[PDB]
Amino acid sequence: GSHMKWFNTLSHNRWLEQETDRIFNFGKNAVVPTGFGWLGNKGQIKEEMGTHLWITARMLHVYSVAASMGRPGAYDLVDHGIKAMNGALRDKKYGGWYACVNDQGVVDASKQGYQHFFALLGAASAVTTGHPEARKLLDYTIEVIEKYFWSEEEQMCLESWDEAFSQTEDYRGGNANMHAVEAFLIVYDVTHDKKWLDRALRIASVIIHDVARNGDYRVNEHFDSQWNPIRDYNKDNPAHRFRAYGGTPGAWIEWGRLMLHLHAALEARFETPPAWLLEDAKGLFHATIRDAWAPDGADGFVYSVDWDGKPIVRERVRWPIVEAMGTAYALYTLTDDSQYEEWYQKWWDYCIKYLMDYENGSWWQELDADNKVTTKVWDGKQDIYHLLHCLVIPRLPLAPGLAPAVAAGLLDINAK
Amino acid sequence: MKWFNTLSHNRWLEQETDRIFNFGKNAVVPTGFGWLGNKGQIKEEMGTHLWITARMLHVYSVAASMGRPGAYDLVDHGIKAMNGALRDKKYGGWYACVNDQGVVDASKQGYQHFFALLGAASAVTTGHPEARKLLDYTIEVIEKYFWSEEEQMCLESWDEAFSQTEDYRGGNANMHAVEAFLIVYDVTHDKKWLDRALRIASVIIHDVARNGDYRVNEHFDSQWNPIRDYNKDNPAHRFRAYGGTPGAWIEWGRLMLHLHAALEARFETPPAWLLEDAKGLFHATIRDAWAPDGADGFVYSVDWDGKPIVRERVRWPIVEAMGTAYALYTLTDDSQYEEWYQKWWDYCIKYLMDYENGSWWQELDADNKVTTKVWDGKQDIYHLLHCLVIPRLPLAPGLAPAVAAGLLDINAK
Amino acid sequence: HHSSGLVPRGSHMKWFNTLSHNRWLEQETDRIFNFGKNAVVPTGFGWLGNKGQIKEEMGTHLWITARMLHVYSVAASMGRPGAYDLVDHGIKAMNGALRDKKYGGWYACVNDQGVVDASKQGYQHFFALLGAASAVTTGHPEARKLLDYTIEVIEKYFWSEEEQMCLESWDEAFSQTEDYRGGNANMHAVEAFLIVYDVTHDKKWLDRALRIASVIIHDVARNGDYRVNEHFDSQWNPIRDYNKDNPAHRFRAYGGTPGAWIEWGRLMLHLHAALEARFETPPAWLLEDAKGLFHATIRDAWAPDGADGFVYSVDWDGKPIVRERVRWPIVEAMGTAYALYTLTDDSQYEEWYQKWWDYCIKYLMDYENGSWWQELDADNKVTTKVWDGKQDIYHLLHCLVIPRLPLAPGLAPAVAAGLLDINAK
Amino acid sequence: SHMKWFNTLSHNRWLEQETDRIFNFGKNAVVPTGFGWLGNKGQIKEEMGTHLWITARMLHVYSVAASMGRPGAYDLVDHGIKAMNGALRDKKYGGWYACVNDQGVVDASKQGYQHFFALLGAASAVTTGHPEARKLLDYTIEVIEKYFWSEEEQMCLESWDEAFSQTEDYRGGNANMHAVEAFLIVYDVTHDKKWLDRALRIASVIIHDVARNGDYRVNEHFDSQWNPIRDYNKFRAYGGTPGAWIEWGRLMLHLHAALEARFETPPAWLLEDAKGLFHATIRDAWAPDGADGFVYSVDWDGKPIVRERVRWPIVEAMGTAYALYTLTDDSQYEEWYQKWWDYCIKYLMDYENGSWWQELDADNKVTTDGKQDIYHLLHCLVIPRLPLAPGLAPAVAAGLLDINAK
Ligand SMILES: O=S(=O)(O)C[C@H]1O[C@](O)(CO)[C@@H](O)[C@@H]1O
Ligand SMILES: O=S(=O)(O)C[C@H]1O[C@](O)(CO)[C@@H](O)[C@@H]1O
Ligand SMILES: O=S(=O)(O)C[C@H]1O[C@](O)(CO)[C@@H](O)[C@@H]1O
Ligand SMILES: O=S(=O)(O)C[C@H]1O[C@](O)(CO)[C@@H](O)[C@@H]1O
Repeated sequence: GSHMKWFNTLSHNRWLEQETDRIFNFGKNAVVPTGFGWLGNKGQIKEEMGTHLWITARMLHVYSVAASMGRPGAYDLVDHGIKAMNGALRDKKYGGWYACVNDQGVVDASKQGYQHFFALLGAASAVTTGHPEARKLLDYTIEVIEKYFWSEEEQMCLESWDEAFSQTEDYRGGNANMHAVEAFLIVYDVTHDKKWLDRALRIASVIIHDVARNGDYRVNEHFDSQWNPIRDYNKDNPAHRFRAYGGTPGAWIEWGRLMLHLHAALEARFETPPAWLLEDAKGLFHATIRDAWAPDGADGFVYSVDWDGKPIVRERVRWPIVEAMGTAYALYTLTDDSQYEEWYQKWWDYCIKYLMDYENGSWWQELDADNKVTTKVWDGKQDIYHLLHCLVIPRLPLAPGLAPAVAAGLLDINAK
Repeated sequence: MKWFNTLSHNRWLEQETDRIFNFGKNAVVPTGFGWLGNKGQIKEEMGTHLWITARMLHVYSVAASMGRPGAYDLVDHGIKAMNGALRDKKYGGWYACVNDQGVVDASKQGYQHFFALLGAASAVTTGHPEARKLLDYTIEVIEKYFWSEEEQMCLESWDEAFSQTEDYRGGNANMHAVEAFLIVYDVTHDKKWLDRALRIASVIIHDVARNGDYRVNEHFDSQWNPIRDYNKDNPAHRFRAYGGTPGAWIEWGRLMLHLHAALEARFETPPAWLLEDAKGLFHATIRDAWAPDGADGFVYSVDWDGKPIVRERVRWPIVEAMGTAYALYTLTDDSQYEEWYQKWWDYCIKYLMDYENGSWWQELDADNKVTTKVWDGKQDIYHLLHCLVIPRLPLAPGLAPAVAAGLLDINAK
Repeated sequence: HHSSGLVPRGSHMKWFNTLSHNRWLEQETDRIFNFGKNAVVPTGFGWLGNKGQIKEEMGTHLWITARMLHVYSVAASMGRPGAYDLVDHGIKAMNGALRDKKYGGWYACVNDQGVVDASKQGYQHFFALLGAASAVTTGHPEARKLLDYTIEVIEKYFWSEEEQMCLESWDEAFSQTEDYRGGNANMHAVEAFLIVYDVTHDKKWLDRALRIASVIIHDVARNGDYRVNEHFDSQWNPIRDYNKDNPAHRFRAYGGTPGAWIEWGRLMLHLHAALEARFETPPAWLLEDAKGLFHATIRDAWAPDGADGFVYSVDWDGKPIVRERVRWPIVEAMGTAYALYTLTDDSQYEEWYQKWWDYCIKYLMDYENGSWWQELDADNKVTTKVWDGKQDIYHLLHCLVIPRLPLAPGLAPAVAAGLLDINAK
Repeated sequence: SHMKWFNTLSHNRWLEQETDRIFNFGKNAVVPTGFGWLGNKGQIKEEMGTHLWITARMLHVYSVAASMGRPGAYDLVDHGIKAMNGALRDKKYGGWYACVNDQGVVDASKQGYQHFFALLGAASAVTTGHPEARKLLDYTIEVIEKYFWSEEEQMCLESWDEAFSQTEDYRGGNANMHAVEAFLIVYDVTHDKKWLDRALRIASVIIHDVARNGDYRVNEHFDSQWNPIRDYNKFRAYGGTPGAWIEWGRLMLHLHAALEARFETPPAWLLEDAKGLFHATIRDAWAPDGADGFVYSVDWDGKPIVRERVRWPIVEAMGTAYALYTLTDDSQYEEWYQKWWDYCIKYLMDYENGSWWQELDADNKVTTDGKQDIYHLLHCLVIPRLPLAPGLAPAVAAGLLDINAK
């Protein structure tokens, strides 16, 4: 009919900032002596879940952004995060970080690559605040990543180890490798050591440009030690929180945004990006809508699909649509194609209608196939890190990345 | 009195910038850029110099990003010249000087090769389709012959065939290496270019200059020991003056503040000596070389006691001083730096700016009357961007990248 | 839609919507305004030569007088002292010696002694309409009365309700109309109607503009590979061979005039933008055909003969006939590049704009004698063949002012509404 | 429609570029004793010597140029301050000789109107922060308070002999008007309210009492008891100088704006009388004789006497149009400003020989002593780019150029 304009309007960006403050305030209750706890549906700590590395590292990242946004108390949460990464979570005998601890000791002693890449992101985002211990934490995290999680032999990321780093898992994961790309982008932004961007491009070339593109942009996540897909992985456990059977369309559209951050990093240094970053980001965006948007007679993104693109887990988890909104912004920024803003607007309307929770705080984690609140895949409201991708990313250029851009004063730079 | 970051001052700067861009256009010759005389006509006897051709490529890259019609054509002409008669097809790199008949000076001058690197890196910011290929080639030549991994410093020069390197190491060539490396960093975001820049500055400024009351030693032997008496018999050399060249001291200061700004832009604490030594160089330049002989202006050279030797006021030292005043003001907010900038602007319009014949005079005598002694014509406009465009831009990224990124007047109201 | 003639680029050099480029444009605009001021004569605006002197032998043309009224309306809204006096002079000339007191409308040409050419030229009357509508944006107290009069003349003699198209010309007495229908007159009708719409919001002006474009572009031009047919008989059938014996005509060249093709493109994008400004989805053929015209203009007329520049005319196979580089075609091309960039965000249109700007300063701009050359030979050296002097500055606002403004409302309205550099940083 | 110029960046860019043309013309006036008298080709007329009023005005002009970021301007401020501390300065009796040259004193008289320009020049120079400016202002204030501001009359005196032994048996609107102009800027660089109190008092006597009661025809010539001399001279034209009427209007609006800037309700008569003066100036002096332009003087019936179009009256009219527009938002004031700009480029501006003509005949053709002033031109070139408070030099120094423009 005509173009309703939200992107780069101060009116929309004011609404985003005020929702951002609501989300920052919800996450503050997660402070526990050993790091950040697991928030439930009323913003209370679920003490039985203990202190997870992935949640502690994500909150360190989140409050780095909040601190650069000039929020009192955020810097204290960054300081608390860095103390936790130097304290109870840190394995003093073998190095790196336990997956989960509590006041009594270690709950899960395993060394999870997924969670270590979030440690790297958290440390790199914390660097943007100039916290005096942030750069030392990043340098240590880099040594752990290069010793145990980045393989020079495979030129890809490993998945996990036992406590003692004696045996690595006979498995390679798209999820851990995707969050490696995310962390590497920010490590690049705070080092300009080229190898971080080279590693990110290489990971995307293998998982997206080779495997995903050849399967109609259905991202394969599960691989053996020779980087062959395991198509049947977790067939008996399809609703796994991190390793769902088949395809996780939320992850496809997230890969898209990350490859546009890579594209934008190359353009920021006056370098023509390879054409496949934008072509594949478009392919992933359109595949996500083709297979996973309202495929079953109601609005929303399903959690998982088979290799034919037919839904398996039909629950609407929060993070897939949040990532979709981030990618819509990134594609709009690089194409000026108004279809991407229309999707962003449609998804915002769905989010306030079904996911946003003004009564109990933050957003619901999970809805059923009719978009009614449920508990099946998940349990509580333990994450706010994804929400910055629909609340803060649309206020920033695509280079440098989220925490660096906010710290460089770039919030609303393109808005009038 | 407020000039820095005012649109009124920056409008005056842009209008003078257009006058300078217009003057340089007449330097176009088939083999690159010629040597302009005092009326902006080509001095054909000087032929086509690599340093002038590379500098004009840089200048018209900035002009093109400023939206000036014709500038991009000059960028195109510059890149063709760097792929044409100046390029040594047998041994690689570039001849120092050519003309329409062939090679005039076949030597491989590091000073001039670092300007080739700056020119190629600035040209990349225009997106000219051959710029990146020229930069990649220039990088290979620099890393093969001019950056020494053994010394972690820049060599000076070679014969045509790259068979023997000069038994000499130079502050001047190493300073213009730092200048080029900053822009290579801005168009690669490969930290090794900034690591090299920091290392060069640590040796020439933080070690030697600081220990001599910030009187920069420029002349070294192959083991990086100072030759204090170098060119005693030829004190007014255009590139290697006897003793200290205070214009170079204050220029080193600005370059170290660009390095500082690059490190802060990626959330890295710059070493404290970049700002401390930039201040030391700025104050030493004023102490020894500003009105040291009973009249305003910066002398060309001083002895190791800081007393003038060549008392002629060459154009580029005061232009560089004005750039450094801006950079120090930007990092300190100390209004003494703006006072110096304003005082130097008043001197420049009174004695150096030439509205009748175009551009600025290259050289004045000890009473600030136009002269010919050290120099001959108006062959440079590259230095003028440091007092005309730099004060309109942040210190990171560098000049050509910042203009191309839309940052002109970003801090002004 | 991709044309030959650009080397692909490694990064985006940004000029459009930069205050640095727009400052360069404004300073060139002031140089052009200053050149036109010497054209003031008692009966209107004279014909300026290569040194900015009046060529008195050419007398006072309606088309030049009406164009200068339009130009100084823009200058007046830009806050230039003296411009409003030239608008006042223009309106007095349109109410004085040029005006036919017996039959109405305006003589084509007068001088201090009387009428030189008494004919009633539609081409020139549509410039009278544009001039009056642009003058309205200044609020000159006689402008609205001049527009109302001009509208009456246009609706009586030049817009045909029967054909739903514009007629070409009449004798002095409006007794017989020319056995000819012209793309050129109809194109400048569209241009004028856009501005009449902007100062009336009487829908019929935009309806008439859309209708004219639907016939000359969407029907005839599109079916001939976007080679605009300009010459028609009274039944609107093409006369393909028109002026075969007089191929270098200043207004009615034999075959196709690619400058006019790319100009049609920009006008259709002003029409598109007028519809979007009132929250109405424009028909898709306005943008599709503007792209077709832009790419056809480059295909047939850009550097077809071993040197840069736009040739004046091509035959129906796209073979150049008049190879001289006249000023206005590349100026219009630059305007259309801006309009297409604004609606597509396709950087190929900015690259063409930048390439054409580089050509203009190299070969057309005349800093020594003033303004720009009117005409170059096939090697881009100054010549005299099609034209004679520097009688026009109206086209130059399309590459100097249009790139500083939104596409709606039109040129004079947008400047008067404070929109200069609204999108620039 | 309204054609919009005021507060548009497009118009203000045209104004700044003309301002630079005017700054460049004045630079040739530098002589060792101060600022010389420029002729019609921008050459020094050496026979005219160094006038106090011209030297003080150029000090003011290059203070504005220096705050505008023009290289060379600050050197001219420094030169101006040195001239006010050198040969112009009476070392024996204090204040400044009216005219000197390289050899010595040409006119030793102590002219009030020229001393108030010395005060304006010193106050404008203070806004540059030149280290000798404040000392020059403090000295100038002492001379003004000793000899030119009368605590007894609460008005300004006109002139004295060299030795300050006898004051002239005359009181003038012109000296008192330029006192108001200087006092406004002294207020802006001291925030001592007494300068604004004195300005309001001067205006209350010359405008609110006498001018208002005579249909806003300002009486300029008074005896020592401040009674009008209507017949005087059957700088001191017989009858009314309408240029001065409209100038008084702008100055009272600067006074109004200074009071509003410190949250003080200005008396209603400042705006009412500025409007009265503006409309009286149009009524009697705009195109009163069959051709465009402002005549120089009129009789007490408002009929022209001296029909020459001098440059400064229309320049001041343009300043007042801006000030009235700023306080009323009445577009009639912008229409007058636009009409006067069109007249100025057509008849006064001289692109061939530089600057503007000083004087035209009754048919607006140039007529027959040079182009010795550029100070008035800032009132139509810079004032329309600034708020009405603080005043011209302070506002530019505070970064307020184009603050209201888009
Ligand atoms: O954010 S949570 O929803 O609590 C955890 C999810 O983050 C992802 O890696 C998405 O990229 C999922 O695999 C996790 O379940
Ligand atoms: O620019 S010129 O004056 O032509 C040359 C000077 O540039 C410098 O390297 C300064 O950075 C001098 O040594 C050259 O003479
Ligand atoms: O502007 S001029 O070159 O003098 C006249 C041209 O304008 C056109 O109508 C193009 O739109 C041509 O037909 C005229 O020759
Ligand atoms: O500026 S000049 O025209 O040279 C001098 C005039 O200034 C006034 O004081 C106007 O306010 C007049 O009395 C002078 O003649």
